[PDB]
Amino acid sequence: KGSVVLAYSGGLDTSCILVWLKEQGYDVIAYLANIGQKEDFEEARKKALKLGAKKVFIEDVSREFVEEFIWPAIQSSALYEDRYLLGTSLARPCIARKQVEIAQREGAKYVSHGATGKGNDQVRFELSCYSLAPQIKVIAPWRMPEFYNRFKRNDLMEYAKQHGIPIPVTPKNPWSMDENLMHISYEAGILENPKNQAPPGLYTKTQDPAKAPNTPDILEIEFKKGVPVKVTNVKDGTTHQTSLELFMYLNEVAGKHGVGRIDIVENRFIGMKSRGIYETPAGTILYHAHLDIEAFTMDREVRKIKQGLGLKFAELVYTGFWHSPECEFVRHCIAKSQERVEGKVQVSVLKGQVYILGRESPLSLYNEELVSNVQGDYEPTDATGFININSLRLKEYHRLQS
Amino acid sequence: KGSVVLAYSGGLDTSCILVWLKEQGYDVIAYLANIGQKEDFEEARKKALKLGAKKVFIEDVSREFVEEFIWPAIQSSALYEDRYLLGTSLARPCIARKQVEIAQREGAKYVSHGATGKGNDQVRFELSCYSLAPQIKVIAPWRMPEFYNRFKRNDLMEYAKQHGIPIPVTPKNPWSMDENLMHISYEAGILENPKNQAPPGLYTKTQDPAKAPNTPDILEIEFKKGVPVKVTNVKDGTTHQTSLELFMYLNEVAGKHGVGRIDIVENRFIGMKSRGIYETPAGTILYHAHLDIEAFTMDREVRKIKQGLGLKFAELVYTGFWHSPECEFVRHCIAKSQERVEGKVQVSVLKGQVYILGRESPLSLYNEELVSNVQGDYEPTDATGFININSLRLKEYHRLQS
Amino acid sequence: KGSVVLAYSGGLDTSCILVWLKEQGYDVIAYLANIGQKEDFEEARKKALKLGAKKVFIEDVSREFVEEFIWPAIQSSALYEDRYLLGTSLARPCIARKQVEIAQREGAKYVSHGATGKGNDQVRFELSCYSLAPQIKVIAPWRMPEFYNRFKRNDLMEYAKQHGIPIPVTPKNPWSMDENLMHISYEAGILENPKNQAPPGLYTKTQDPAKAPNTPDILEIEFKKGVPVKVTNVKDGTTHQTSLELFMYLNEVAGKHGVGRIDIVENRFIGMKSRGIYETPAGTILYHAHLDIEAFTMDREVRKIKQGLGLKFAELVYTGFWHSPECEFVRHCIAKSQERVEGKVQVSVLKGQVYILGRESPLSLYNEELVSNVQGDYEPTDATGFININSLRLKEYHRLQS
Amino acid sequence: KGSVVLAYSGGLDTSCILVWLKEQGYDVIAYLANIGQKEDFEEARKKALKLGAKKVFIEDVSREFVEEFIWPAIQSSALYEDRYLLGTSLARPCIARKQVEIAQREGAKYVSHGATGKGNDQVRFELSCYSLAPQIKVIAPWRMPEFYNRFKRNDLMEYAKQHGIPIPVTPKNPWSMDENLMHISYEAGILENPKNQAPPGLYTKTQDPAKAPNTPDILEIEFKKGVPVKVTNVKDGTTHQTSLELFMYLNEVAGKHGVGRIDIVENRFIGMKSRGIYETPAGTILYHAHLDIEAFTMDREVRKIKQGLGLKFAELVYTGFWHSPECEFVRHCIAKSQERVEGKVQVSVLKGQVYILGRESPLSLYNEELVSNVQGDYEPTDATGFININSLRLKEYHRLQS
Ligand SMILES: NC(=O)NCCC[C@H](N)C(=O)O
Ligand SMILES: NC(=O)NCCC[C@H](N)C(=O)O
Ligand SMILES: NC(=O)NCCC[C@H](N)C(=O)O
Ligand SMILES: NC(=O)NCCC[C@H](N)C(=O)O
Ligand SMILES: N[C@@H](CC(=O)O)C(=O)O
Ligand SMILES: N[C@@H](CC(=O)O)C(=O)O
Ligand SMILES: N[C@@H](CC(=O)O)C(=O)O
Ligand SMILES: N[C@@H](CC(=O)O)C(=O)O
Ligand code: NA
Ligand code: NA
Ligand code: NA
Ligand code: NA
Repeated sequence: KGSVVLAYSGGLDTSCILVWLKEQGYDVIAYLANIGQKEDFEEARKKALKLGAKKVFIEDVSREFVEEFIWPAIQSSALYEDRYLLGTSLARPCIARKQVEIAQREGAKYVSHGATGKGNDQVRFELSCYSLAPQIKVIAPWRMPEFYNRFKRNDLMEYAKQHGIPIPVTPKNPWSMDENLMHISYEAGILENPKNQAPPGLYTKTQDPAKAPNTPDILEIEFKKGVPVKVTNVKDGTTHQTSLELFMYLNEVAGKHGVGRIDIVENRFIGMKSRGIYETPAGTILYHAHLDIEAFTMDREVRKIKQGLGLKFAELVYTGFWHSPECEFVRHCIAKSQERVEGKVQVSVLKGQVYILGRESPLSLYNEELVSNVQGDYEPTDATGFININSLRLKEYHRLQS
Repeated sequence: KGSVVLAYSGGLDTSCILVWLKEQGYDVIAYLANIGQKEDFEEARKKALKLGAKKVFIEDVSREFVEEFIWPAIQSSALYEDRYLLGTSLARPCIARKQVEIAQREGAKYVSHGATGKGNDQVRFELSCYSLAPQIKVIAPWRMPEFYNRFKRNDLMEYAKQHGIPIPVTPKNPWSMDENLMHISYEAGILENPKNQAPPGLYTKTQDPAKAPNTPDILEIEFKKGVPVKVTNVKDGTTHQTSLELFMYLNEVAGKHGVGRIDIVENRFIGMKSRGIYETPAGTILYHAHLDIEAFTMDREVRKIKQGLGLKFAELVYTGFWHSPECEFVRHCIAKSQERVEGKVQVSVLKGQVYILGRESPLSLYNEELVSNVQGDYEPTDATGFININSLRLKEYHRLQS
Repeated sequence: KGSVVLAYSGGLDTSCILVWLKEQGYDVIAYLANIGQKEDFEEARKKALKLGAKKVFIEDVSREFVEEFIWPAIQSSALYEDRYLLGTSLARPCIARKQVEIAQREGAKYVSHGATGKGNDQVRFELSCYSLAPQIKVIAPWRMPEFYNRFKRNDLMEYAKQHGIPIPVTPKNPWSMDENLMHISYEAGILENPKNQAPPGLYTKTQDPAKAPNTPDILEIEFKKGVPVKVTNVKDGTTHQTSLELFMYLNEVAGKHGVGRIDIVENRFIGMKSRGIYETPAGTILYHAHLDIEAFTMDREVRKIKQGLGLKFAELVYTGFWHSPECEFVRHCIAKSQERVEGKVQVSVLKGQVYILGRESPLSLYNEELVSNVQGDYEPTDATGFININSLRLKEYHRLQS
Repeated sequence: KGSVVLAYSGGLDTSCILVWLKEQGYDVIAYLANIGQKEDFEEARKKALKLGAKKVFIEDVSREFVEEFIWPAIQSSALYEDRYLLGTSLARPCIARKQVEIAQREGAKYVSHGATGKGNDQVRFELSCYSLAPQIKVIAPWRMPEFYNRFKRNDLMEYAKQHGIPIPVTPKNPWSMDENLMHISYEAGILENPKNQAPPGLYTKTQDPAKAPNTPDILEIEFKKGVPVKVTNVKDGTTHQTSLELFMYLNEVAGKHGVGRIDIVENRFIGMKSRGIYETPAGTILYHAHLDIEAFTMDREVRKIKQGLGLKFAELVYTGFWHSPECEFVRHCIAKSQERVEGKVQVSVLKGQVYILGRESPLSLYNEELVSNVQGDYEPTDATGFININSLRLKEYHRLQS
């Protein structure tokens, strides 16, 4: 009994959980985070009311998702375990934070979610909830015996049918999906056998690289403070100079050319290896563009220190520690390194690949004249000394193990 | 005076240097490292004799280049500054080591090279020479005033003409190339303006992704101890189970599909930023395949420690410290992590991109049953404790800065 | 019901737990790890039998504790959070491993321990048990509601009195102690207020530095492969050339001079900060001696890579991950670095401090002649080049943010 | 010819260099950095004028040395190679910066110093000079053939005698000293044999721990933002609440009790190992006090990230890169971590050792109640889940290499 804010999506799990928490005594507040997925939110709201929700909040959270979450992730220049661009992992603290906000506003003692007992997301939601509101209580049905021993997915379907929970007819895929503005992830079902290949009908956000356009899209991406501020199509003249709008245009450009597809096995914070395929179109373009622009504008030695911090950032976000003193310090250090990260990157998007074509920047650390056929401000005799003393170690070390 | 072993390639710089060291008193031993480039070595030998070389050594160094250099680089899973696969950087210690070997055999007091005063390669050659033979002497003409002030590239052409040094007619490109078995690099001339895009005729080793085959090549790559031992084409049945032969077939497959192209600005050991484009076809396939197979067969926590070592490996190789106690220790630690890195990766090569399709391994750390819709060996109640104590910090830290 | 191997010490907690597990249905095997503490093990055995133990194992585990645990810890050159020498943290995997060994021999389905619910040791025992024997079951009464809600320390005393559990008369100190061969730790009770100073009667293993001898003890410590193999007193001639015997002599020497005292606040694996004072006499001498000898015999760059691994080692041991693939890999890498770590360190032990006096080694990387008033094998002109190119960055970076 | 600012100390080397640069055509500006050493600066000024200096600048640089250099070094909590507190290494950028400032004011084209060709200090002076003023020119006589081949220390003495350069009568020690406010270092001569022990008359700044007071000094040190702001003697009531004054009082307290003595072999930026003994009295107290106060007030995970940065700081300072973008970024990150580092540490100074006695802070992350015999805000059942899922890896990893 009391009021619970449930992170609700409209699917079987969270439809059932709504009804279940209601059967258990709770007044349920259905909370629909609109984060760039393809939902008919109004109908999901109607469905939630029919199901017995006391209240429905649809929060459009896309712009702040781009600007407060995706932007620092690009600044980081880092990939979880050298492959994962963190699409879902970034979204959870964005979702959880608004959920806590709705709960404290409503005077609700409990929050709730439909994440499974073997996942990362359970951790991410709940670490942010406790971090931001130490006194909130969580109900995670998939970790409740009374719940998880009863619905041992076809047991859940039956539960739906018995309580008149509607099942869309659209029909089910033998995997689960997570979709937001940044990516789409597909993970259970048939994909659990890491020997088995994605069927072609799996890929919903990117074109098949064999069907993709024959002409590339050539874009110019402008950065300031490590994040994109402008996208212009060099050919057709299209321009976007606001965050969400440029990001979606990059999704639409990259998806059109089949860009952003990975197939990976990853290691889950609880310690299970999991097999996932991902579609991160815009994220893939920006990952590469940003690397090129920070490398052009950053000191060599700042960069290696900064990249260690990013690596740390990637692991903290993946495991669910966005709202922590350590990720806050790390985000601050990463932000600081990006002060001069600005300029323009020319890129080409074609057949499932992004290509860097050129770059320029008024804050460039590049010196065309110095690296030159012409001399210039350099003494070749210096280098001789530099080599010769770097070798002293090296010649010691040989003579003395000889 | 005395005998000098010159790392000779047959191009303008090292043709001129041969003649110059000869004019200076030295007996010149011309040393042609055959490392998978496209030279007519026999003619380069003839050219070296005509030029006044006392002696010519052509060393076919390809197999040991793959097995002793490229193999540990793949084990490392690392990229210099997140982009560079180290093609040229790996080759130098292979070349320098054989040069020192030829010099000590011949009783030659000096070795020599045609690397410029602003490069990485000068460092790599000479650090390995001193490391392996502390008493050898180096002649690096590009760092000698008597030499570099006189040939302030058209001054070098004149020198050639005046000493009857032949100039191929093939004509010059407004950039310099470095080619070996692993890659091709292009760097000076027009490419020095990082705003300027590679002209299409630049790309000699990879197909244009717009001209590349419409059907992919699907390959199965087998690893053992972190390095490829087998490549089989799933369609046409082609099989290679020896190191050099599988590597070249992967070059030929990846080059055919336009795979392995980068355009980057990098930071040079002497501290100048430089602009380079690279073609690393096989290297690009193996980079991705190996990542997938180590991730499937490696403990999560071994992996992050191991990846720090790889990062260290990448920097040590780039800067020229292959032959050092620190790179030796690092290579040893990296090798040790790879003991269980084995299995089979299914990959697709199409339109300038490599795709992972699936993987399997008898040393897999994957548990299909555990990660599953079915229960299994897991207690969902555990995770609740795991979350709740990970939050204790986190809730402390909020209350106490409140 | 069934048989349980209880890590038993003879104190109130584990005396009560013995009786409690017996009341609960279990046959209790009392397991006394002799690890260099000051117990009357035979009487603790008698006490355990009187209490209803089916069986008593006293295992003298000291020599293997020194040689398999303390030795790799010294090789590591690392301190948990720059202060803690890990005395108790090292002991647990030594104790747990023998416990699992006794349990599997006996055909016992369960193991048990008296560690509290807020500690590190619960984690260390149980992570090693599961790691070494995935199928064993743990009973940790302090985490059982039926147990911990009933004995909310005076409730435990009453339980003792009501079951005729003997209480020594020796009387209690308002803190808890953990003692082994390596150290003694004191932690709860009055010490929980980190503002409060240790009372003088707290310190049982080290002399008060104000009462300590006026003449120092000067010792020569010999290392091989990073671990001490010989201790000789320079004055009185005492010599120990076996592991356990030299270690105890160093405890006895350091304790005599008041060496090895710390007072720290540390952060506990579950995330609570805790206040602890420690006495690690021999450990403190060896920490300093070994640092001096590895620094004399190790390459500069091997050292920083190695020290990162040690840091990792310290955290893995503190948190309870000795028996893990990551600590195993790290111990292996650390061992490998120590191959040349050998020689002789002259040290002085006086008034709560250790002093390094000198050192020597046939595997020294020191060059007296080179570092010299005399020239020698060096070119001062080299250094000029080395400085000048290290500055190129540095001068770039100024001009280009000017 | 032209004007040169020489970092002058008044000793044989820099007295001779003054006269030599004058003989070579230059107008010499003698620059005496007063950095807390024991010079009679007025007489050194008189000596410099007699010697032919056009000008003499005595700069009292002590307060800014403490506040801008030593303070960030304490914030760092780090030791070069786990032993060296960086006394001399910190001073050089302080000295070099004022030298560049004097040179640019005077319109002097050149700066100069008497550091040897095999040292660290040559690097530190000159990297800061170039970093701060890319166009200045350096004269480093010890790297000039015309100079260093002529004064092959008794050749320098003769040079003095022949030019009427006064030699103090005080007589020479068979080692060189470097002294400032932070420490004293002794290094060449007899100490070059790392087997040889410091003679007792070597130690000028610290009492012999055998002669040191029988009663300790108990001090309370207050920190704010990671740096000491107050020192009060608990017994005698002495109080210092300004930076330089508290630092000197801590030198005077620690020196009185024999605190701050080390004997080490270190590895020099050019790659030679060197043997040095150091006396860092106040630095030693503050190193330990600050560690205790940051550990009490810092998040566990902020701390390990922060300590990596400090480690980086220590190496950047030792090698001479204070004035670099990477040390600037690192100092900024380190400063940021210290925002909450504040409170009071009770310490005891006795017989060559410092002891932590207690600590307190209004920004404490310590929770007496939580870590407690009393329950409190904790669920012991949580920890069971935390252990059990930390073991899942661990049990996997065993079954799958079984
Ligand atoms: N389909 C999903 O449920 N995706 C969520 C998990 C995706 C990815 N493994 C992650 O942990 O962020
Ligand atoms: N074209 C070339 O001369 N390539 C050699 C340099 C390539 C790359 N920047 C490297 O340093 O390894
Ligand atoms: N007195 C004790 O119970 N000592 C055990 C804990 C000591 C130290 N904090 C550790 O965790 O290893
Ligand atoms: N006596 C000295 O000349 N000391 C300066 C060097 C001390 C120490 N090895 C350092 O490099 O900072
Ligand atoms: N969202 C999925 C996967 C994950 O959380 O990592 C789950 O709840 O199981
Ligand atoms: N090989 C080229 C580039 C390099 O060495 O990095 C040179 O000698 O300048
Ligand atoms: N041994 C003590 C302290 C610790 O484990 O860290 C306990 O059980 O609580
Ligand atoms: N100051 C001494 C030592 C050093 O610089 O490290 C020298 O000039 O040689
Ligand atoms: Na709340
Ligand atoms: Na030789
Ligand atoms: Na078992
Ligand atoms: Na200037």
